[PDB]
Amino acid sequence: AKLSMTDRLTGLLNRGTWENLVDAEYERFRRYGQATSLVMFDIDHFKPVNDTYGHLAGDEVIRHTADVTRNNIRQSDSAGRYGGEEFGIILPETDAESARVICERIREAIEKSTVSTSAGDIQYTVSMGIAQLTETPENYMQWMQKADEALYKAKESGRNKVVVSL
Ligand SMILES: Nc1nc2c(ncn2[C@@H]2O[C@@H]3COP(=O)(O)O[C@H]4[C@@H](O)[C@H](n5cnc6c(=O)[nH]c(N)nc65)O[C@@H]4COP(=O)(O)O[C@H]3[C@H]2O)c(=O)[nH]1
Ligand SMILES: Nc1nc2c(ncn2[C@@H]2O[C@@H]3COP(=O)(O)O[C@H]4[C@@H](O)[C@H](n5cnc6c(=O)[nH]c(N)nc65)O[C@@H]4COP(=O)(O)O[C@H]3[C@H]2O)c(=O)[nH]1
Repeated sequence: AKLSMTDRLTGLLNRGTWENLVDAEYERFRRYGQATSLVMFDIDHFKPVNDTYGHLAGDEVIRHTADVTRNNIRQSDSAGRYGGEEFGIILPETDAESARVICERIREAIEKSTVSTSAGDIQYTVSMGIAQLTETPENYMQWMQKADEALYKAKESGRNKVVVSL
């Protein structure tokens, strides 16, 4: 019964469990210094999508996003549903430049997608933020903060894009 750890709608890890994994990777880094990156991404114009096509359509968009993610990342990477339309991925042994590759592959897969819903045929995009862990963040939440900041820049910078935290 691994139901305590997963999000019902997407099947991905839930926020609580995913964060525990982020914290575990953070401490592993503090000890060993391996390249490791974090991704935080959101579905673009979600509210508008939800308002326009209905919440059921929105759920399908969320489920498809999770499916694209699940089928596009390594079993050693860890994806989680952080919030309503927000997702996160832990990418161990992966530096910033390498993270951009998997992120772009996901971005493109989503961009080329068509969510066949009962309300209509939808096309959407995602904004993504990447933050490779450095010695600066003093706890895992400050690491998450850097990725979230990169995500905001991606959204404000045009959306349907990947931004790496500098
Ligand atoms: N373009 C690209 N896509 C990536 C990359 N890493 C992961 N993916 C995608 O995400 C899935 C990851 O599978 P996995 O759990 O690592 O499990 C993988 C993997 O562990 C193993 N495998 C396949 N090719 C390689 C490889 O070139 N090197 C290693 N070490 N293992 C491989 O077999 C499974 C095959 O999975 P897939 O059907 O290919 O499905 C793959 C793959 O299409 C990547 O570096 N580049
Ligand atoms: N954590 C994580 N990192 C990722 C992922 N996708 C890409 N990267 C990083 O970014 C580089 C992407 O290389 P690529 O152009 O996809 O070119 C890749 C890829 O196309 C192929 N390859 C490796 N593994 C797989 C695989 O599992 N499935 C498939 N289909 N191809 C693979 O060989 C090349 C191996 O590249 P790398 O030396 O591993 O270096 C990789 C990898 O370390 C991912 O899903 N998760």
